[PDB]
Amino acid sequence: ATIVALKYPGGVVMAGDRRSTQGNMISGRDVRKVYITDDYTATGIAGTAAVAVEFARLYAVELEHYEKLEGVPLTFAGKINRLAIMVRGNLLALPLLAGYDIHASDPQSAGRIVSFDAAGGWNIEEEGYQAVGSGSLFAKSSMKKLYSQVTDGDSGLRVAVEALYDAADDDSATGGPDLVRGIFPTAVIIDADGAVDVPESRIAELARAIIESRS
Amino acid sequence: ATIVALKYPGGVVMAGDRRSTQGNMISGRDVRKVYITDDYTATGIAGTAAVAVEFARLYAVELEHYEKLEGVPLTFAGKINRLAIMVRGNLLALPLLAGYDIHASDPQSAGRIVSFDAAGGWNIEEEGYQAVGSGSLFAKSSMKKLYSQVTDGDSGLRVAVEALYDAADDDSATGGPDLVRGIFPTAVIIDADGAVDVPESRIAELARAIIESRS
Amino acid sequence: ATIVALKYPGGVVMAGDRRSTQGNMISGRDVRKVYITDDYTATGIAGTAAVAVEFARLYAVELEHYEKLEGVPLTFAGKINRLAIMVRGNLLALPLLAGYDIHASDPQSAGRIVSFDAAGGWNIEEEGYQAVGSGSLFAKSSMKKLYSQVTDGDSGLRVAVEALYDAADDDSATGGPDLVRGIFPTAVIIDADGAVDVPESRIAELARAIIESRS
Amino acid sequence: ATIVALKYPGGVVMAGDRRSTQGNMISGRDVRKVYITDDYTATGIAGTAAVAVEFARLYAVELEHYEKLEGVPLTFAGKINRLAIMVRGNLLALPLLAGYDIHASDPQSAGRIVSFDAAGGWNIEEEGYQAVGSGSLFAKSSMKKLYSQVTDGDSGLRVAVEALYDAADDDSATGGPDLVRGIFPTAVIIDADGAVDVPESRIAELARAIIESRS
Amino acid sequence: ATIVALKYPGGVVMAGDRRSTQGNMISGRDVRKVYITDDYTATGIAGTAAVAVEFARLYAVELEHYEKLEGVPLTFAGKINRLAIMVRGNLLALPLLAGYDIHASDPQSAGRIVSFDAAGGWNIEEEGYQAVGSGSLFAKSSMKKLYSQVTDGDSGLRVAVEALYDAADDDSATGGPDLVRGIFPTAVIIDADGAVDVPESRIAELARAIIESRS
Amino acid sequence: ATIVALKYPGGVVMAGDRRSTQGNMISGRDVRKVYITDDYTATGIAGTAAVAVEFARLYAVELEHYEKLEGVPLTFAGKINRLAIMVRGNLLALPLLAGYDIHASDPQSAGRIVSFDAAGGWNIEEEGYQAVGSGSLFAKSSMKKLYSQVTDGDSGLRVAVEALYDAADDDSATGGPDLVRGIFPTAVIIDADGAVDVPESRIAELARAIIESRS
Amino acid sequence: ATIVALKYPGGVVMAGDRRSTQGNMISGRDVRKVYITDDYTATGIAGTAAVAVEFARLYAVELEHYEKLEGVPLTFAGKINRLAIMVRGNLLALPLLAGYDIHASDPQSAGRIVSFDAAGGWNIEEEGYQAVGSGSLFAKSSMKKLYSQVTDGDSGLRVAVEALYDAADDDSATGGPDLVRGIFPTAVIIDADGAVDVPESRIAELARAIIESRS
Amino acid sequence: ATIVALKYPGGVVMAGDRRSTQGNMISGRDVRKVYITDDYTATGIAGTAAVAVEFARLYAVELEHYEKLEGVPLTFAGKINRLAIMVRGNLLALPLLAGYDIHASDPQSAGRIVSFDAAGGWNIEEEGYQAVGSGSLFAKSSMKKLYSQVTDGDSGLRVAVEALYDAADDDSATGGPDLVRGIFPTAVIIDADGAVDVPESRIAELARAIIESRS
Amino acid sequence: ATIVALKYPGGVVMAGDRRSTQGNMISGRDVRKVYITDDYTATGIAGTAAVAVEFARLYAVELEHYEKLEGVPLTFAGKINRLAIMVRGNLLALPLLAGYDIHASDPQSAGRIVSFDAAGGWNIEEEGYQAVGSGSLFAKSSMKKLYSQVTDGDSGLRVAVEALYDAADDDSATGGPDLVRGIFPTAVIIDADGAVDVPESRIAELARAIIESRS
Repeated sequence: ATIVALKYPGGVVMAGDRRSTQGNMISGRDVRKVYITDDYTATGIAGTAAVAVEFARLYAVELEHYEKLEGVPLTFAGKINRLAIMVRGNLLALPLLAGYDIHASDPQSAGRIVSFDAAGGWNIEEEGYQAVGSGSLFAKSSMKKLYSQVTDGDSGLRVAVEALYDAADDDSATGGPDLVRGIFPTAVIIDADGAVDVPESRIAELARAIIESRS
Repeated sequence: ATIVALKYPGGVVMAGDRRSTQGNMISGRDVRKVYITDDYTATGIAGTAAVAVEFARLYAVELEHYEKLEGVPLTFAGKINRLAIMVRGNLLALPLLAGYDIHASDPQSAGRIVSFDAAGGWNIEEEGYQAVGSGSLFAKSSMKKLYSQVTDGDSGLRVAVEALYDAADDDSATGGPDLVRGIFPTAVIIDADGAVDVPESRIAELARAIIESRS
Repeated sequence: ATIVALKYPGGVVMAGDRRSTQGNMISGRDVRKVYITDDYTATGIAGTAAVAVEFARLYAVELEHYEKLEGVPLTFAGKINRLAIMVRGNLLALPLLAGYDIHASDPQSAGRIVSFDAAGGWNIEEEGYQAVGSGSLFAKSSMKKLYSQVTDGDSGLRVAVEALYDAADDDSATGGPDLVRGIFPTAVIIDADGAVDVPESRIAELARAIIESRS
Repeated sequence: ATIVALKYPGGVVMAGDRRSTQGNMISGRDVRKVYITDDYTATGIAGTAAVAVEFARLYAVELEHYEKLEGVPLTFAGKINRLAIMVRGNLLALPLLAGYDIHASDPQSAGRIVSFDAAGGWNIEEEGYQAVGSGSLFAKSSMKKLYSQVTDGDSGLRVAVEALYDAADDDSATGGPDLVRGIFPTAVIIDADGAVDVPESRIAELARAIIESRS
Repeated sequence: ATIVALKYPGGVVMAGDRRSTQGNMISGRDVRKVYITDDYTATGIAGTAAVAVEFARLYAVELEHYEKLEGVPLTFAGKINRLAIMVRGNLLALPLLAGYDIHASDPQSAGRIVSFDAAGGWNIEEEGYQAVGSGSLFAKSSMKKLYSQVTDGDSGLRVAVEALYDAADDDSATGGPDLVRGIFPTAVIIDADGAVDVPESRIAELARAIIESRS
Repeated sequence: ATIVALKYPGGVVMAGDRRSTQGNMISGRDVRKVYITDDYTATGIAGTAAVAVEFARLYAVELEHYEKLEGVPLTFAGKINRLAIMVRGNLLALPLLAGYDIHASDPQSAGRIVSFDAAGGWNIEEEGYQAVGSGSLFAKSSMKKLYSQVTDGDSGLRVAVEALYDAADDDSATGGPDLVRGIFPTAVIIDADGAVDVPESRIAELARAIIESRS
Repeated sequence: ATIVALKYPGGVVMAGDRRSTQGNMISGRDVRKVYITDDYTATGIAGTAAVAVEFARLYAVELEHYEKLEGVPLTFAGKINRLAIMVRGNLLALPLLAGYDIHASDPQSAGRIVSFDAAGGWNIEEEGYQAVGSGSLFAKSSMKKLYSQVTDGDSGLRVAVEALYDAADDDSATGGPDLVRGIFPTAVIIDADGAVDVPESRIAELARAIIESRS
Repeated sequence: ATIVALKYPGGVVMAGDRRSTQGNMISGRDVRKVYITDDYTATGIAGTAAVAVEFARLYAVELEHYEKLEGVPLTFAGKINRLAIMVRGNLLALPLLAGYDIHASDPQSAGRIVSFDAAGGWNIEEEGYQAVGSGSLFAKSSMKKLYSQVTDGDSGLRVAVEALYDAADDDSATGGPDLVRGIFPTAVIIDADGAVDVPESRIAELARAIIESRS
Repeated sequence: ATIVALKYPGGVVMAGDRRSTQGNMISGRDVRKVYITDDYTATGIAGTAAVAVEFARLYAVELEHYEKLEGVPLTFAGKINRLAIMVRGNLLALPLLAGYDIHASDPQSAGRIVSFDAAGGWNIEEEGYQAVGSGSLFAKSSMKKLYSQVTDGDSGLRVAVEALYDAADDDSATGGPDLVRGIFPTAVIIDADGAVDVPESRIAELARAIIESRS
């Protein structure tokens, strides 16, 4: 499994693969690993569907509990602090966080990426892209060369899909586009208007274009 | 990796995949695992290309040494005896042997399949098909249902390619047809006229037909 | 032991074998491993009769306690949540859940199958069939080829019995139809009218027909 | 696997099952475990076909080497001595030996059964029957009650087949009569005229009669 | 030690041996291992006299406590549930339970046998006989052949004594009839009129008849 | 197993039991553990029949080789020296040696008993009796009280049989007189005229008399 | 150390040795190991004086506490139950209990002997004698032959002293009569009139007579 | 350390870094890891200078010994066979081989790359580029995107230097261009005219251009 | 076991006990542990009779071999050198050596005692007495007080017997005078006329006198 997040002017994009395996045997085919936990925040865990969905549900419940109790949503700094408490208490796969900062001075530079290390410490990415999972190295090396082509949301989505394809090309634990069954990776786009899921047809067309170009 | 061999009236077919990995990382893309070691005998080892090619070279050298020394090729019973000595001396992956018995009373029932267990003991298959490797179980379960359709060499080749596809569908260590790079599994057909390699275009067309049917 | 569940238009079917062993010695001959725990829900545990019956009794008591306390039966989403709490608390063999969703928009697509992994996480099957136990791989590989013939309840029952037969054919820990003692596998069918046990004579006739066809 | 040998007036009978497994998975279906190594001697090893056939071949070669060198066949006492040397050198499964003593004073009491323990020591049976393998206990307990019915070769063969059936009934590693595939146990009868293999039709009829009686 | 229980029309019988040893040395000669814990229920533990008598005393105290508190004896289903709680709490040798169901629809089919596995799970026997202990296998194999002769209480008692004799014949940890000291196995018969101990003279005569027949 | 040897005026007697077991299961019923290896010497090994018979054969071959080479039998001191070399080379059960010294000054005090310890050192008994095996302690304690009644060969034989009975009474690994099958212990008597085997009828009558007296 | 207790008509006797050692070095010379804990009950522990005296003191305090609280002495069945609770709580050497049952129907058969195994379970002796300690086997084997001579208290005392002498003769950890220092074993006799200590002169005379007879 | 080799039309290029470390401490600054061992063959070992230089010297001595003995240089197939013998004998770091095949039918497709796995098996690269060492993954991922720009020797050299820079950017064990000390990576170019070392000024200019472009 | 040697004017005396045990059980009663290996030399090993007698035989054979080869007996210095070679080669119990030096300048000071440590090094005693074995400490402490009374051979013998008695009084592994069986310790006296064994009656009288004095 591999989850990739990269920043573009005016927002941030997130995507993940759809494969879960027990060693050398394929366990699932349409595993969803990216979820929307808030109006301006999405999370992703590289692992089984159950762990990721439980983590997303717990984070959403915590955020909504604070929101209902105090009547105001938490600041982005406070959102990261609560997430790290949950990660430390659990310990395991580590989560990836991407969101939008609506209180930032510059709207064009408001997208954020947060990563947690093995020890549970959180770091804020400054290179504009981050990948986690087994194929994280290949995806990051691909984004290193492909990040110069990102200028808007569509370019960022294309680059993320290409990074996922490159990661799946070199890792057997990551699944590539399934053009026989029709199962493509899921993506989430967060901007000033909020976090929205990308429709499967645009994902499908981008994957088909990348596959045709690679031939 | 998975190597499948099945018997058809008047001969026998053998095929193998083209993937080698170090755990979760793909190492090779066009690995050849089936070789022709005699005029009426082919062998296959599920593993790296180097081990398989060295084993095939050693077996061919031994057979040719006996042939040149005594002026007559060994009997099929004597060929199996020498192979088991080589397997026992080495110990590891285990080989698969398929050949044609030209001294058999019935030419239509002359194809043979030989398998070696972990302890090194050899067994002669009587069910008409055999598969070895990590995806051997899935391939054998597929041939269990698909063996009723085998009536000639082409039907056997189609069934073998379908078995390889089914094995690759459930195992991440076995590679399926590569329709982007153009790398398809290798096959060997042995009949009364001798062992011959199958051209890559017929392999390609059968793989394409199977993929289209599966969609 | 092997428990197989597959979906058909308008419902879902579940079946299991009748063998329990201590290693290489047969312990029981008429072990029941599928139980009805609710009007629209059945469960199955691959193991001894005592563990399965205790699990079914506990689940039924929990469901009935909530039903009597709140006056309304739990939703299907809430039923899975309570079951996962019980599985996590115990840890062991893992359960298989099949039920009918009466609140679904499409009645023809209301059957559900739920599986729990080793870590205790629950997953909802989307491929239409699922098998658990020691012979799960063979049963799943058989259903992979036989699922195209399922169009109603009787077809699904035939396919499930054939899958159980194929699983018992390759595994020594799973028992096949006993035509001398008269012990055949047990099956449960859940539809819009509720969960009902299948009579032993229809099971017997289907097993006899399959055995005759295999000869 | 289980090999049973019992004495009848004027000879001795030997039989074995046709199942080989790797733990809980069935490996073979028509494994032969009883072989004729001399004109008045047969042997049987509970295990894989390769080990048993190699042991029989080695024993036959040794016996024939002595026979050709000295011009006279070895005495029965000398045959056991050479066999124990081979067993000790190897060490593992242990062999079972049955033969006819043509130099005995009483022709009716000439059948012999020899067993080797774990330490490699040989013992001559005096209770008239002996069983080795995983299901040896059940077979011996069955022969304990069924030995009173043995009065000739046919009665002994029936009792041996019934003992094999009883052993397979309680052990999952021993295979019973296959009335679908048509694979029945192999038997060898040794008398004053020499050791002969029993035809498969008489085996089949006895198995069918026993199965019908058990119903 | 070995405890055997078998069902006959209108009741059930239970018997056990009278030997306790510390490895290869005999410790006791007249150990009693079967006790009456209720008007329609008896239990037996294969082990030392102290453990069995303490278990029987505890079970009787629990049953009588419930009987005095609620004024009505427990149902047979409730009696098994309380016994399993005691077995689980202790963990060891495992108990054997035999009793009469006075609320059953058919009086002739009211005898019950309950067995507990190593994990502590309880199972209800359906084959009509059950044996526990070190010589359980031999006793069960003997009852397999001798169960066709059971038609009343006396026939069942004879078959149970013969099973105990056969178990003691092959196991050194089980004691046979002592015709020098005069110590014979103890038996308990439960019918519609209640559980009663069998007098030692009928046990003695049956043992003497069996010994004479075996000579 | 237990082997007992005691001295009487003018000779020495030796006897052993007829039981061999693998732990708690009886392996043999008529095991012979005492053999005659010379005209004035017998040996006995507590263990399986194969080890004892091989040891006796080797000792006899060594003695006969020296006798044929030098033309004169070895002295009793030289016989013990060669036996200790064989015991040390092997290392295991330890042997017991009893013989007659024809060169002794006093014919009435010529019987000898030799015992080997765990370290392999040999000792000459001076208390007049010695027992080896698992039940050696009970047999020796019985002979301690019963040695005052030995005045000739028949008295010594009776005392030896009684010692064997007492040893079997307290040890489960030693077999007592079998009055159903008719298997009684074997005995050897060595005097000035040589070593002779005792007929089974005198053994049988002495065992029957002892059993009757014990009742 | 060895403690021996045997029953005679109308009572019971108990005796023990006077040696305590730390391995191969003698620690004490006049250790007392038998104590009177009640009017009709005595106990003995094979070990150091401190442990035995503390155990006797605790048992006496418990018995007297119940006697003073309820005004009536405990029944013999209740006395054993309290003792087993003390033994189980401690866990070690195991105690030996001998007493008189004044409520028994037959006064001549009122003596009782109770033994505790390693697991802490109590057993009531029925063979009339029991010995515990390191030399228990020799003492029991001696009493086996010497029990036929017991007809009154004096005969039982003589037999007990002889058993102690025989146990000390074969065990280095048990001390025999000291005719230089004047230290002889201690004995306790319990009858209908109560438990009384035997004077040292009668012990001394019996030991001297036994020693003279043995010479 | 990282060694990269890639093929261009009419030849092949090889390059390596100049860093050797003991864990986290830098050991060397100008380590040479690529050597010319023949007129048409160069080798490279990722490790210390001593091991690489000894390996190159041994390979050159072996090749020259065969050349002088037989008067003709070895074929490319024979050169690989001798190298694998040396690798197997040593076992450790694994070598990388690049050379020119002058007997190939197509001069433009004559460059060869050979890699040895951990087990010592040799493989011939078909993807046109190969990298070994600690930073091999990053270098290979960089060449994956940069291989489309290779059309001649200079383009291949630029791509190799860029791959080395990318590998050093992500790995702390690989050294990048030293613009203060003046130490740049070493490169070897093999073509139809033979293997030649690249001058340090062209390496320096390419490194400077890449660094300027990256800024 | 304990062996004591002490010097008196004009010679030296040596004595040892007659007990051999396996832990807490007595093995022998008349074990001899002191032997005469030369005309002026005796040795003693604390252990089993077999080891001591074999050591004495080997030493005597070596001494006699040198004596016959060279025609002159070895010097006392050369005798110790050969003994140490034998001790070192064996490695275990350690020997004690006592002898007479006939070439000494002072005949009254010619007795010698040699001791070997655990490492095998030999030392010559200068305190006039030495004891080895388990009870060596007690014997040495007794001789420390009793050495002032030694003035001739008889006084030394009395002191040695008293030391043995004191050693046996405190150690359970050493046997004291047996006044019932008549087994007393063995002693050897070496003087100018040679080494001679002490008759058993003088040993007996000295032991009786010591025992009477101790009372």
